[PDB]
Amino acid sequence: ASRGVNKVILVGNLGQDPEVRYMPNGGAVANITLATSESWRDKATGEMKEQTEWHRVVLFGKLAEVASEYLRKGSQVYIEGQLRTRKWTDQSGQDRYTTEVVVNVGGTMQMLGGRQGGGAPAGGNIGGGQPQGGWGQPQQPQGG
Amino acid sequence: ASRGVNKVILVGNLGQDPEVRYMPNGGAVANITLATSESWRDKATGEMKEQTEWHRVVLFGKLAEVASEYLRKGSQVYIEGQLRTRKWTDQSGQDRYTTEVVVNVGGTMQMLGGRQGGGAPAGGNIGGGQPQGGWGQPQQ
Amino acid sequence: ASRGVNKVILVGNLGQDPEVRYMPNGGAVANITLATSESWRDKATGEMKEQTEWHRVVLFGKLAEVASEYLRKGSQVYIEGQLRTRKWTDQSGQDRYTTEVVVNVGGTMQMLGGRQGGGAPAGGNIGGGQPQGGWGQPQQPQGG
Amino acid sequence: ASRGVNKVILVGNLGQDPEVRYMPNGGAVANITLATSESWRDKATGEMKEQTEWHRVVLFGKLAEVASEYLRKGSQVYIEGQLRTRKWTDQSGQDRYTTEVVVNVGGTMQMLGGRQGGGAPAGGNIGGGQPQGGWGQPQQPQGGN
Repeated sequence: ASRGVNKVILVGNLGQDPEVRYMPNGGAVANITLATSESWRDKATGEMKEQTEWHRVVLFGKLAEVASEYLRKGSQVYIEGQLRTRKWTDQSGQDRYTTEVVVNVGGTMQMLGGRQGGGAPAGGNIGGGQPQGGWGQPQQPQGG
Repeated sequence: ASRGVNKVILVGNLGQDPEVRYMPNGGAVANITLATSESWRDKATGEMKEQTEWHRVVLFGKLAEVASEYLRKGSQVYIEGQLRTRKWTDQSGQDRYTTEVVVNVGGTMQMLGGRQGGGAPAGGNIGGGQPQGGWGQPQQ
Repeated sequence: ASRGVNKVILVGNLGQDPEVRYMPNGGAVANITLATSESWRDKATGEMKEQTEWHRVVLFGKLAEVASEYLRKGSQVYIEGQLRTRKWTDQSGQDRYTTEVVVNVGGTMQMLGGRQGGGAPAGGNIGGGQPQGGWGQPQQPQGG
Repeated sequence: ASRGVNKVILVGNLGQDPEVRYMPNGGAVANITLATSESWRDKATGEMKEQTEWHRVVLFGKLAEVASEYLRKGSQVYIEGQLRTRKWTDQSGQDRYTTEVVVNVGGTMQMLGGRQGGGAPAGGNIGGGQPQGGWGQPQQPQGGN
């Protein structure tokens, strides 16, 4: 199996506001930044040192939409995506940018306090109802 | 709630030999490279496409020493680490590198590897095998 | 190779207050009940539906200590542990108990902030989960 | 929030063949057993110890079919599912089973392998030269013929 597993689990706070960008052709796309912290008391004559990691997280589809309307700086989110390193030339110099992508297998949930609203957090993809209560149709799958 | 969780879980193959490097203090470090990939079929863009991500993964201490002597090009491995973005200066201007760090509460496990085996059966391999006929070859 | 990977990740809230106990033989122990749920629209009838899962989590040492002095009913927590199925005779009938154990490698983290004592959400308890009861249960502790 | 996260990640060997079974209403279903282990370098009277866990995994849909056709006892797999405790009763007194359910967001991947797999140690290679079509899209120091 050359495929393998590429998973990133994050729980952190948006160190800044969500940058949403709609694309009437491919869909919307939000870019947020999450910080994770580590505290250890030590080193010289100092009281507990801190070190925070900032993570570039890119949301697609409905997740980027949900984000945009309900997420703001300071929000606490749980994120499940995969790593993506992309190349680009800043002018003549080749550069690489690593980010955490939230595709269809991944997800995001608003933490902090209080849940969402009507059937959320979610994201149209897999599911449905397919009520089976007509004059027949007892054969084929109930769908869903 | 201000510390969050930073966890990377990876299963993939090394694309090189465990480049181990000791740093003036004792403990050693192994900079390994792992690959994971996704294969998309479709046709709108062609026939069958495939993206393969290359992860920069760093090991420290025992796990580094383990990796060097056991892990090789092709070795499949499981990893639990955290994401670290570090700054270095080649031609100045500053370059940022995101690596998968496997430190203390992180871990790496060898698949189909590890060697040495797992101790032994507290009821077999005493000197030959099991009763009835002979030392039952079928052990798997 | 042989060991394998046994990992569980959970995010949810306590359905009750923590159940601790100290015993000079390994420190402390704590029992927690977490609920995870799934919003269920269900329009075939018009009204919403639910389905919450209850997970038995056991914390040890520091985390057990921390849990008692900080964790309270309704508290939202993040748990990383492993599965352990233990056997026991309840007085003739042999039973099995699968729970979520947080050992050294595992972890626990509170998803709120600097709140006095513990933290009990003045939200409530939505219906739609726990398709069973729980009065006069077996178990085989008795001690401390 | 109410929802929460119910995720289980497993890497182990099948303890037996994938006991698969179809059914009218529900599509394909398949029950499998998975083992994982952990041993401490301690010692009591000589050696160390061993404590393997057996997990009850449930697969649905195409996954259960794949398990049946290609999964074998001893096969090493990676699993991602959610924990589900189901109540039941075959005699009385009610029984509660906790299992690993693999579905939608879940996934299952066959592990195993071999080793490096040298390019051309001793097998032969034929299929176009090397200069034409090397490295990335742009040129940059590379033979082009």
